[PDB]
Amino acid sequence: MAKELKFAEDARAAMLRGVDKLADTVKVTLGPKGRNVVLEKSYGSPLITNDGVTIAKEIELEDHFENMGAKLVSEVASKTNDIAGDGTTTATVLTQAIVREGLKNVTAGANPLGIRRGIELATKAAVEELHNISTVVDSKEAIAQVAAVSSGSDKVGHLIADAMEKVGNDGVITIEESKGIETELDVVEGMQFDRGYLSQYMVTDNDKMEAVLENPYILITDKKISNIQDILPLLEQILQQSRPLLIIADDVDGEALPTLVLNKIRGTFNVVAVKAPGFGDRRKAMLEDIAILTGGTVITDDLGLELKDVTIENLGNASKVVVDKDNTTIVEGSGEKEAIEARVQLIKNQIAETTSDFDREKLQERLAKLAGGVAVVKVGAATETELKELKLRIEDALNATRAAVEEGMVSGGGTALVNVISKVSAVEAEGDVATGIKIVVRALEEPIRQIAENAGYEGSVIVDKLKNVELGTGFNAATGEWVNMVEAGIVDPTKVTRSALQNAASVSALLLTTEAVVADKPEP
Amino acid sequence: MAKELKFAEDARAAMLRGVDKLADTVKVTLGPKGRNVVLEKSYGSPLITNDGVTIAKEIELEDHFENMGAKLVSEVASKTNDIAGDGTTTATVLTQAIVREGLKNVTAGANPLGIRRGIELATKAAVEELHNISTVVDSKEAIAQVAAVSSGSDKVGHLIADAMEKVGNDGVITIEESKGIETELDVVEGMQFDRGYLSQYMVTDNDKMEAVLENPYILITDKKISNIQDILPLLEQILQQSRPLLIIADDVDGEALPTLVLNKIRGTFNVVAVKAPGFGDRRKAMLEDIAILTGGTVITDDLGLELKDVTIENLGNASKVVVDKDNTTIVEGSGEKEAIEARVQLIKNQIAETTSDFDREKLQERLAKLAGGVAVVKVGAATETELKELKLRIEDALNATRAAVEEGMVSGGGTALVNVISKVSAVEAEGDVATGIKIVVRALEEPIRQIAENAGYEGSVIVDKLKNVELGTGFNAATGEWVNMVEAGIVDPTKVTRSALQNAASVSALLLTTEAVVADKPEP
Amino acid sequence: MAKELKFAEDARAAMLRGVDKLADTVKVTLGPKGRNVVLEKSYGSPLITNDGVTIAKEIELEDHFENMGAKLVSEVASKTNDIAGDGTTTATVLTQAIVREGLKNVTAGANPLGIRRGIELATKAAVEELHNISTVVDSKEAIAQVAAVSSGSDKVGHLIADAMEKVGNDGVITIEESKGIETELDVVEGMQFDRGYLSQYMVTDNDKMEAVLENPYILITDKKISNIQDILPLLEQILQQSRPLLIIADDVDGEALPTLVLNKIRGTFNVVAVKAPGFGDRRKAMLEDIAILTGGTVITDDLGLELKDVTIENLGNASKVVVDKDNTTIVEGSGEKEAIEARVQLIKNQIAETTSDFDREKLQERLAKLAGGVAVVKVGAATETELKELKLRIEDALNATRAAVEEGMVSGGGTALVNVISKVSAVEAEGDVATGIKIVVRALEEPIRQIAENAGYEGSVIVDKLKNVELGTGFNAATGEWVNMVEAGIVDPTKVTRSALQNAASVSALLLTTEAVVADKPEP
Repeated sequence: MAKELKFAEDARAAMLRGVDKLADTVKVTLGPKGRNVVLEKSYGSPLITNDGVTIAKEIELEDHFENMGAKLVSEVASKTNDIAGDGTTTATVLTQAIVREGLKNVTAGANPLGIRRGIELATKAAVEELHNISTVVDSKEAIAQVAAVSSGSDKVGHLIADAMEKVGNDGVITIEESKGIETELDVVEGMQFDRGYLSQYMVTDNDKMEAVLENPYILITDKKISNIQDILPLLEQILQQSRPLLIIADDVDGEALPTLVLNKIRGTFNVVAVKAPGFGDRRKAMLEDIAILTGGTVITDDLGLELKDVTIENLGNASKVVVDKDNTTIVEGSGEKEAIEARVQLIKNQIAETTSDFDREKLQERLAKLAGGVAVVKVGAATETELKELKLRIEDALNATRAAVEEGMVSGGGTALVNVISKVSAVEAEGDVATGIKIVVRALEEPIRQIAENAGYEGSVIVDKLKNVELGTGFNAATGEWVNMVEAGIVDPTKVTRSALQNAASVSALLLTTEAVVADKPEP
Repeated sequence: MAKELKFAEDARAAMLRGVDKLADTVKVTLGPKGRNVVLEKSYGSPLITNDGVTIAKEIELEDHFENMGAKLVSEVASKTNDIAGDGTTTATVLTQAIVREGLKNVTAGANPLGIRRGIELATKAAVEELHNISTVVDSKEAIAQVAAVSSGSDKVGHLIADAMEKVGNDGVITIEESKGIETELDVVEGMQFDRGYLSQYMVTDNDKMEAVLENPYILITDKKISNIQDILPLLEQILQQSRPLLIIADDVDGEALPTLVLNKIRGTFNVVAVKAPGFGDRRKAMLEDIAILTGGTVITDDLGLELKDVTIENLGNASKVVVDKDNTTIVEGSGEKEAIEARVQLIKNQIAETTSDFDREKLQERLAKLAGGVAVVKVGAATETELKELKLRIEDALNATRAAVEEGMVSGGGTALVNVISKVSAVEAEGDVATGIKIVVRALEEPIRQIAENAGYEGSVIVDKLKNVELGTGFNAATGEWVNMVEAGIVDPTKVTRSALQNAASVSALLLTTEAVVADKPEP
Repeated sequence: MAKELKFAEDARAAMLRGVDKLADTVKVTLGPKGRNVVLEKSYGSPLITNDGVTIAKEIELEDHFENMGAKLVSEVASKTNDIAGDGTTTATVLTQAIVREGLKNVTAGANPLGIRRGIELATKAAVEELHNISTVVDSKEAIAQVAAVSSGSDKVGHLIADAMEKVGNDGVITIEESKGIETELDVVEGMQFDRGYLSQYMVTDNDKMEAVLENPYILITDKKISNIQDILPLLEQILQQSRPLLIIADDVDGEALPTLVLNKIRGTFNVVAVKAPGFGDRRKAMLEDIAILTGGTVITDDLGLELKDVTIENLGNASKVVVDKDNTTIVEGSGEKEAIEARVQLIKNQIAETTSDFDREKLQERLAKLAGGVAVVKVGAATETELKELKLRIEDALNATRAAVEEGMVSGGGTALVNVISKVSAVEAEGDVATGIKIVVRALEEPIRQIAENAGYEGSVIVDKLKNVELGTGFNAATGEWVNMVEAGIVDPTKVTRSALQNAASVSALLLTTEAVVADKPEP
């Protein structure tokens, strides 16, 4: 339908207007003293919240160009919302500030390519500085503290610590609801691999996006399943058993996939199909590993097994299977422990025998996945509301604990961002590159200033005083007192801040170079 | 519907307005330092890109006459985007410049026929000059180097070189996805002929427009298939076998073609029908060759074989068949090697015996097609994303390698266009012919000037300096330094530039002679 | 008050619109077959005429910029209407054509300075060619014929021939109304010098703009008259005599000039004051000559004569004095013939004695002015209407006769303009210079084409046929037959055509270079 193509600064003007609307909607919730925002709902009472990501999701502007800007910034915040729950907001604020000042500078000349180069250089220097100054979190006690201190009550700290030690740093940790009143930690034989669901229609938990199967049947095969006829007898058998089915194949497509999607939507079959991890000869390796762990059999042409000949016996079994968008987790496989041990010993022998560091690394990955097991956290509480609250509290606590483990810990409340201003200013450049460096230097103060303003304190005073105080001491927005953030517990993960900064810088660079916007003309 | 008959200059004014809108949308992406353009999408996040052809495709204007201009220029770029990926943009810029200046000259007299004649003469002289100055690319090392450029990592250069040597200049080279991690080159018995699919509904790969069949059955016949009843038993047999079917006939039309199209759309049959290459007694020659290569049998009235009597045995077989819009490629035919060798020897004897250079050429074409085989590139990589990226990188690398092989290699960045200005100015003409010559001379500077402006440098300064530097040295837009483009690798294939220039000149000549525009009146 | 500054082409658009309006109003009267235009008058019946200069004078446009164009072209025609009565129209037509085509060319580039250079070169070449081809009119019989042709009655030819044979080509010829019925030619002692009236308020003949005095008193002095008190006794004496007074002084200014102007307006004094011809010691030379011719005395400080001491006796006397805007003519001075002869002999001796060619030339001018006398044409007729018609007929006849005498005679009806097209096209130029040459070549056909169109004949056919006929044969618009214009009497003065062409070219060059127009904003 007819476009409304537009060039020069007016397109950028509308871009900026949309971004400003979204930023003014979101940023007021930033910081511990964030103010509340009210969202309209089609049915029921309206929701009042200060959660940034939800508000950003709910925004949709009538103006097509402003809607374009809102969608852009929302998709930017999406790339960071995964870790923690605050990195989806600072990115928006930084993006708004950078875009505004860059547009103003470009209006007066200032070749945009130089601005983009300067922004990238400043961002790289800032990332390097952030990785430089950081409280490395690797001690068990420090990890337990960090887990508990953020939101993890107190017991969650020790629980996460013990599970993290037992399964390792990359070990799989799962959270479950215990029927009792006590939360317990269990380590069992399990399998998690980077293969998400083939479609969102078979998602069991819409809120968590994850597909949850309890005591499901597991189909293990290296063949490609494009025909639903190849599995109809097994489908009928499983329907007779009325149990969930997990499908692990090379690829499920064609007519079989829509048929299974329709059956799942209608509730006829609780079936989930995912792609087989690995490729080539490697794929059969952990296919056999999964077969051993679950007690099932890999359906491959090498063994002379056909899809139509698959019975219930050949199917793998497990207590629980969790499938997210990108990974599939298996809990308590029904395979024999001795067979799993033999497979582990075989992989260890291969590792001791292999000479290729790549092949050794892959075999080590398989060995760690097989032997590390899965940590199971059976959360127990007196009431279902208590159980749900504890589950939610444990989830983000675990996420933040992992984020701290990989990268580290730095000063919270945006103090780290100001702490790296000097290094960025130390970067040498000329012309538009220097202009972009100054742009980033000015914009880096936005989070702390905005937090101070939200608490009623003058932002400029806070910024100036922070620039002249000792490193490690910032501004406590909750109390208005200058204390040690590390001692006061106002700490944020390094990964969150660096990811937000990288995303904001990249997207601002992309937007500043925009010259023509093609949009759909509103229908009269 | 109602028409909006409009004549004289205002019709050309609207023509120019539409062309100017499209050119202003497209040209900002020209050059290595091109700026990004944002396109709206009905669903999902808006797409940001600097790819010219996609942006040109997405443009649609509400004004009917401006829509005429946009569609015209888009169809112009259509003839050029096939080779490489940049010739779809320079043509638009040149067309815009020529149209604008020609309209301005025509407004003040300047009989348009003289302008068209002058434009054609200047374009012919420029094409001759471009064919004059060029780095001929025929050495194996040079071909491997050129292939190693583009993106073509480093291994693609050697792989393309070896396949090209093995199959020859016109030999068929195919790209496949190896299940392993390594990319391998294979030469097999194959068949490609200039016969595309009969309809786009049976296209398996919409993105590549190509029809892909894996281990398909091949129907070989010289008869015309207008009735679906003639093939129903064979269709049922193939449906029982659940394999793809390839149909090679004189013509498939009538009721059989829509029936097959509907079956393919519904997924009932993975059938593809194409016309038989060759005509008269010649057609049966490559028909028998295809039957020998695939192991099938030609269904012809000479042999007493009827369409309803065709069985699975008489059908040709191959590992893979690729059908594009204009050509059909067969990979790994199942026919006996000895029979193919006997056919090759027979064709060689015919060549040594034939006295007609036309018949000898046709027999030589058959012999080379049969004996050269098909180069198969089985691309292997660790990840599917890596495999897809490598496949895409190899595709355009092969296309550019062939384009350089046929024509040659010249300076990139539009330097070659300026390098031929002197020869065009040397063309002698008078009156409107000379006016058109000056028009083309002025317009030829548009690509380099636009590229310089996109990088922030003054276009006029760059043009003037380039006109006075030694041949072979141009302007590096990436760095702003005057270096040797051949040494610096800023090189563009001769075919791309000459095709863009020819298309732009022809279409501008057609447009400048327009006097009346008939367009549908918008419905109130 | 407020301006309405406007730049670029729109100012030139307004200028072109105004010029086009004026040209469309004027050019319709061009040619012998010209049509009649009707003008409005405040009182009485509206006047219908085909006289170009009157119509151009009456034009006044409400739009300010179009008014500027009309005033410009009118001031151009002003410089040309002085000679003959047709050169005030061809200039306008040529100006319109040149301006239109030049504006159209400039709109599409074509640096205006090159256009102006080309126009000037073409005009210079055309003027040279016109001076090349011409029928030189110097024979007495040819002069008499040229006087006879046009209107010239028949006797006026012989009368003018005898007159300018007696007084010379540059001799002063005067026209008077004889009380009898016969027109008579008389040669008397007179004096004409290039000194017009100091103000238009003392003009006696408004229609002829000339100041006419019958038997006036002549004041001859070299002093400057700024005080009216210096001449009050003489003014009273002349008022007692009730005769006109002529004042010849170095300069009359201050309070005396407005006082004399007021007296003349009120009719109290029929006084005219003009500046003294000559400068330095030279001025007193013709001052003494005038005193001798008129019988008066020069009032100078050398002779000890004061302005207040001037009496009636010291004043010069003549039968008639005619004062135009630029020259003052004295008829039948009352000075002694013997004294004039002695002065003439003295000047002849000085000429024979002087060695400076400049001084000899000045003395020769004085001698010719003193000795050649003044030709007096006493026109007689039966009725006053006949006398006035004959006077008017003799006036323009004499003017055209002089114009032919100085320059020559060429083909009329615009034929001469086309006859020089080949030479103009032969001028070598490049770029915008050549473009301006083509502009002038195209525009030179406008007069003949317009004349043909006014008579109903197709202009293009006439132009094409005229370009291919022998020189000296043109198109007779009156009859539509191709005859010899010289034989048919369709002849125009060379001076008229060349002056019109020069004025049109100069003004077109000035207008084409216009870039900003400052005009008075209309009052709301």
